[PDB]
Amino acid sequence: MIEKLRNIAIIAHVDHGKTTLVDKLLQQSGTFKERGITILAKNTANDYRINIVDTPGHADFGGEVERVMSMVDSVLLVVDAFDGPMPQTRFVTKKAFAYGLKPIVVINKVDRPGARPDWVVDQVFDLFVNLDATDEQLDFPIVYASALNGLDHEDMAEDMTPLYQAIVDHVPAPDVDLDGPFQMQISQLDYNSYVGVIGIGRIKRGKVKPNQQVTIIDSEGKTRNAKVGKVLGHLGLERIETDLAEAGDIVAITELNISDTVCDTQNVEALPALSVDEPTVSMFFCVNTSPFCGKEGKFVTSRQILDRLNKELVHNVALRVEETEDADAFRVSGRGELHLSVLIENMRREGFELAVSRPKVIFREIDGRKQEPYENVTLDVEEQHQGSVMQALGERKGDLKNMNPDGKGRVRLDYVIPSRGLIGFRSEFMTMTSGTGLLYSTFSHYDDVRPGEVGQRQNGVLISNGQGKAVAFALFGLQDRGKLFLGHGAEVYEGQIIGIHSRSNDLTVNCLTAVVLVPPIRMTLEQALEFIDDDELVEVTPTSIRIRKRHLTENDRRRANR
Amino acid sequence: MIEKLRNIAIIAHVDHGKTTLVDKLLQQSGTFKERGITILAKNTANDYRINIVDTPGHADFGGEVERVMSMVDSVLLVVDAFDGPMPQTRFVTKKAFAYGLKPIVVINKVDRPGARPDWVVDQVFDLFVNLDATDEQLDFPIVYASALNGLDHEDMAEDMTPLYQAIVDHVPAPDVDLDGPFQMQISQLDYNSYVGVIGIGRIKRGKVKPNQQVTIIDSEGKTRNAKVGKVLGHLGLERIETDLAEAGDIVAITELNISDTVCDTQNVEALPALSVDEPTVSMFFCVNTSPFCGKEGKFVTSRQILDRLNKELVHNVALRVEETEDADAFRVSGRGELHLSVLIENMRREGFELAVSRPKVIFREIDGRKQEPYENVTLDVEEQHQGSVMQALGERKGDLKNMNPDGKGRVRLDYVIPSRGLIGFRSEFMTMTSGTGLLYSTFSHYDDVRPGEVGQRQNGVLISNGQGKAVAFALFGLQDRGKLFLGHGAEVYEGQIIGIHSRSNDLTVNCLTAVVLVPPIRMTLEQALEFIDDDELVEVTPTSIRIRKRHLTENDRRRANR
Ligand SMILES: Nc1nc2c(ncn2[C@@H]2O[C@H](COP(=O)(O)OP(=O)(O)O)[C@@H](OP(=O)(O)OP(=O)(O)O)[C@H]2O)c(=O)[nH]1
Ligand SMILES: Nc1nc2c(ncn2[C@@H]2O[C@H](COP(=O)(O)OP(=O)(O)O)[C@@H](OP(=O)(O)OP(=O)(O)O)[C@H]2O)c(=O)[nH]1
Repeated sequence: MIEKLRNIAIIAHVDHGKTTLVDKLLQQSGTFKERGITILAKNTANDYRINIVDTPGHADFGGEVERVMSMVDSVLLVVDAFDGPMPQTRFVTKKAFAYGLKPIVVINKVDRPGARPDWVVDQVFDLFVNLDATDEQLDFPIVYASALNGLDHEDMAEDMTPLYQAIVDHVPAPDVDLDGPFQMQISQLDYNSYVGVIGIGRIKRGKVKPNQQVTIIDSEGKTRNAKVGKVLGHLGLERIETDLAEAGDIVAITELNISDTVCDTQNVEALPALSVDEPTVSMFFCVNTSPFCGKEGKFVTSRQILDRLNKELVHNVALRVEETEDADAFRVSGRGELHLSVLIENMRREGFELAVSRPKVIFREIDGRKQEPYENVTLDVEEQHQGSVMQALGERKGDLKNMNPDGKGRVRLDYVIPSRGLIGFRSEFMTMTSGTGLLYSTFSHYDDVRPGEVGQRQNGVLISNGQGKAVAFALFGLQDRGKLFLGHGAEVYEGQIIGIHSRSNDLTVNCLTAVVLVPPIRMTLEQALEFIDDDELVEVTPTSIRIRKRHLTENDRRRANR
Repeated sequence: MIEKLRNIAIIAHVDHGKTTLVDKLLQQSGTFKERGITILAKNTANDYRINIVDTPGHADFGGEVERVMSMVDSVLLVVDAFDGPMPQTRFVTKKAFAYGLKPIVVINKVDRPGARPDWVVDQVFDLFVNLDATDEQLDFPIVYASALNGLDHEDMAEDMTPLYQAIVDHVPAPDVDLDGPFQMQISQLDYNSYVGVIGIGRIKRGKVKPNQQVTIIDSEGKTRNAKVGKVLGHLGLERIETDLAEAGDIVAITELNISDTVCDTQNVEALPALSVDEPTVSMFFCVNTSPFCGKEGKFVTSRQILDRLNKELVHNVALRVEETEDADAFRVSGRGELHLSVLIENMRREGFELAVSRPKVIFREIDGRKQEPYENVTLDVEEQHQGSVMQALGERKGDLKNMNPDGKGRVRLDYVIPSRGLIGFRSEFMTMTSGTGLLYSTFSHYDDVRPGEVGQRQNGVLISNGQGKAVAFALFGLQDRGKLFLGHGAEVYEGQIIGIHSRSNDLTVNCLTAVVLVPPIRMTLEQALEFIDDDELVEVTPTSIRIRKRHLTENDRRRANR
C-alpha cells in the first residue's frame, strides 16, 4: 500500500492536450475542460494508485503552485511535437526544479503530418537547461505521445502501456511514515454552499477515521471531524478510512486555511512551512449593527458574508480567514492592505453591508525575537516636499537607504519602513505634495521590531448624538474646531464621525441644532481603513462610506474602562 | 601624542549656532557660513589636538555621513535652548547611534530672555530615547552654552573651559596602532583645478612621509605620493610628517575614491568596509573621436572631462571614477544607471561632446561565489499586457514574487531580477504596453549569479558608409529590413547606426544613393545606453543623440578578430 502510490502533477500549455491521455488511460476505473484534483490511474499489467494533481497554466495570485508541487514527488510536462515549448509553462516549470523532483517529458502530436520530433527534443534541452537541474541525463521523459490512439520511441506498441512504466520507474513513492500519530498540512483548498470547507493534501503521518478528534496548528483550536472522502476517476467518492501518501480530500472542520495544519491530539505538534505565502496583516469583518441595519444594500445576515469570504479562499492563495467568539465577526488576513481592500471594494458593488476594524500587522514570531514585516518604499516628490517627507517618516522609524536626485528639480527617494508604521502616510504624503505624491511600495521581508508603538494618530474626532441632517445652524459653527467629512444636509446617526478635531481629545456635538460652508473631505475606503484607531470601525455600504466609533452614545464611550 | 587626540563631529540645525563656539574657543591657535574639515582646538589649562569634522545638516545623496562618523569616536549635538530638537538633526543623529559613540548635548541660547532650559533637557530625553542607545545615563552632555561670551550648570565660570573637559572626559582617543605598516581608508573627499585629487581621513596604522611609495586597495594600482598637509585653525597648512589618529589631509595620488584605501607596499593589505555605499554599475567615458570632433558643443580635450567628473565626486558620494591605459578614457561607476545617466544629461546642457560605453554590472566578489546585484521590480500594466511581460522577464531570469490583481481590469506585479538582466526591458515594457508601462524599480541587494549571460540583444544594425544626408532614394528602400532612428535629410558619417535590422546579423548600406517615408524613432539617452552591445558606443552632444559602432568602415569592423 505504501510503496504503491505515485504522486505527480501535469503541466501543459496552449497546445491543449492534457488528457486526452488520462481519458484514454482509464484502462481500469470501474471494470467488471476540465478537471480535476485529482485523478487515479490505479493499474497493473502491483495495484498502484497514481494521484495526479493539475497544476494550473493560469497563474493565480501569490503563487498557487508552490503549494501544488509541495504535495507531489515528480511531474509530467506535456508539450506539442510540432510547436515545442511555450512561455506559459516557464512560470510553472521554473518552480518545479528548486522544489523539486524528477520530471517526465511527453512529446505529443506526433501523429500530425506537420510535426517535428527530433527538433522538439533538441529545442527542449536548450530552454530546459536554462532552468538548471542540474541533472538530465534522464530525464526520461523523452517519450512519444499520441492522443490519436512511425519514428523514434518506441516504436510502437500500445501507445499507452509504455508510459505507465515511465512513471513507475523514475517517480518514487513519498518518504512518509505509515505509523504513529496522524499528521497533515493542507496544500490545496475549495468550498461548497452547504457542505462547508474542504481540505485536500497528501498524508504525512498516521491514518484518519471519519469521526476522529484533531487539532489545528499555527494557532490552537481543536474542532471535531465528521466526513472524509478520496478520489476515483473524474470524481470524489466517500471512504470509511485510509492511510498514508494518498492525495485524498476531507470535510467538516473549523475556519481552515492554505498552509494550515491539523494533527492528532496526543504525541504530536507541529507543522511548519510558510513558504513565502504567510500573511502580514489582520483586520476584522463583523456585520453592520448600526442605524442602517440593512438599508442601502441587500446582503447582511452573517451567514452569507462567511460564504463570500470562503469562496475567495478557493483561488485567492494569499489569504487567511478565522472564526471568533462572537459569531457576527471574522478575522480576515492577507498578503497586504490593498490585497484586503480589493476584497472589500468588490463586495460593496455586489451589494453588501458590513464593517471592518483597523489593520494591525502580523508580527509572526521568527526565532527568539517577535519579528514584524517591512516594506521597500519608493517616493517621487518635488524638491520642496523633501524636508517634510523626511521628517514625517523619520518619526515612523524611517531609515533612509538611497536618495537619488534626478536633475529636473524633482527628487527620488527610497525608504524602508515597518508595515505597522506605514499606516497613515498614504494620506499625508498626498496631503503634503498636494496631488503630486507619487507613491506606492512593495513588501520586503520580516525584520525586528520598531520597537514599541509608532503608527498611532494624534487627533480625536467630532462625534454626533442623534439622527438627522447636518445644518448651517451647526456645521458652520462646529468646523472651527477642526475639519469635516460631511456638509450641508446628510442623514447621520448617534455614534458617527462627521469630522476631525484640532487637538488629540474627542468631542460629542449636535448637528441638527452666513453659510456659506466648507465642502467636505473625500474619505475613500482605504483612507478610512488607515484612519481608524483601536476603538473605531469603518461602516461600508454599496452607496457611500461612513465612519463610526465602536460605542454610540457619549456615555457608552465612557463605558469602555478596565 | 597618541592618547592626546580627540576626534568628534558637530551637529546643528536651523538654530544656526555651531561656532560660534569654535570661533570663541580658539584660545590657543597662533598665540605668541562656513567651514570646515576640520578645525583643531589644540589646548590645555596635555597639549591635546581635537579634530572636529562638520557633519552636514543638508543630506547629500547616497548617505555622505556614514563615512563622516566612521572617522570620529564621539559627537557634539548643538541645540537651541528656546526651540529644542528639530527634524533635520533626526537624519544625522539616528545614524550616530548604531555607529556609534558617546554623544555630548549642548544647550545653547540660554542668554536669551525667551528660553527654556529645564524643558529642553526634558524634550531631549523623549525624542532622544526613541533612537535607543541604550545608555544615558550620561550622556553628559547636558551642558550650558552661550555664544554671548543664571541657572542650572554650572553656573557659571568661563562659559568655555568647562566644556573642554566635557570632551576630554567622555570622548576617548581612537584605538589605533602607532607602529607597523602605514594604513588608511579615505572617508571624506574633495578637488582643486590645478592641485588635483585630495584625501582626508583618520590614520589607522603607521605614519606617512611626503615622498613615500604606497598602494591602492579594492583593486591593485600603486601610484606615488608627493605632498601632504594637516589642520590648524580655519585652514589646511603643510606638514613634513605625522603619525596616527590625525584627521589630516593629503594630495598627489592616482583616480582615488570615497571608501577606497591605500597602505604601504610591504607587510600590509587590505582594507574592507563598504558599508552600503559600493557601486553596482560600470561604464566608460572616452572622448569623441568621431566625425563631429568638437562641432556642436564646446568642451572636448580630455583634460576638462576629468575635471567635470572629479568635481562631482566632492558631493556625489555614491560614485567612483577610474583611470585607464589609453588616457582618453575613464571608467565611471555608481549606485545605478539613472545615477549615471543624470551625470551624462547634466554635462550635455553644459556643452560637452564625448562618448560612453554600455553599462556592465559590478559583480563585487562576496564570499566564495562571484555575486552580482539585483533589483526589486514593480510593474503596473493592463491585464492584456501580463502574458507578454511574464514571458519577457521569465527569459531574463524573472522569478516572480507576489502578483496582486486590483479589481479594475488593471493588474499589479512585483518581480525581482538581476541588474545585468534588467538592461533593455525599459524599452520593451514601454513598447508592449504602448505608453501605459508604469514602471520603475529599486535596488535590493547582492545575490548569486544568473548565471551566464542573459541581458544580450538579438538584432544587428543598419550601418552607414559615408557622410551626407539620408534620402528618399535610399531610406524608403532600406527600411524594409527593419526600422530607423532617422528620416529624410540628416547629416550622417561612416561608422554610424541609422536603424535596426530584422535579423540578428548586421549590414553596411549607403543612404545618399513614392516617398512618403516612415518617421524615425525617439531614442533618448538612457534608451541609447541600454541599447548598445559590447562593440558599440553612444555619441552624445549638446544638440542630439547619435549611436555608432566602435569601428567605422565595414572592413574596420572585420578587423576585430582574436
Ligand atoms: N492531432 C492531435 N490532436 C490533439 C492531440 N492531443 C490533443 N489534441 C487536440 O487538442 C484539442 C483538445 O485539447 P485537450 O488538451 O486534448 O483537451 P483536454 O484538456 O481534455 O485533454 C482537440 O481539438 P478539437 O478536436 O478542436 O477539440 P474537441 O472537438 O476534441 O473538443 C484535439 O484535436 C494529439 O495527440 N493529436
Ligand atoms: N542670542 C544668541 N544668539 C546666537 C547664539 N549662538 C548663535 N546665535 C545666532 O546665530 C546666528 C548665526 O548662526 P551661527 O550658527 O552662530 O553661525 P556659525 O555657523 O558661524 O556658528 C546669529 O544671528 P545674526 O546675529 O543675525 O547673524 P550675524 O549678524 O552674526 O551674521 C546669532 O545671533 C547664542 O548663544 N545666543
